[PDB]
Amino acid sequence: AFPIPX
Repeated sequence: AFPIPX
């Protein structure tokens, strides 16, 4: 989930 590359 942006800004999380997961």
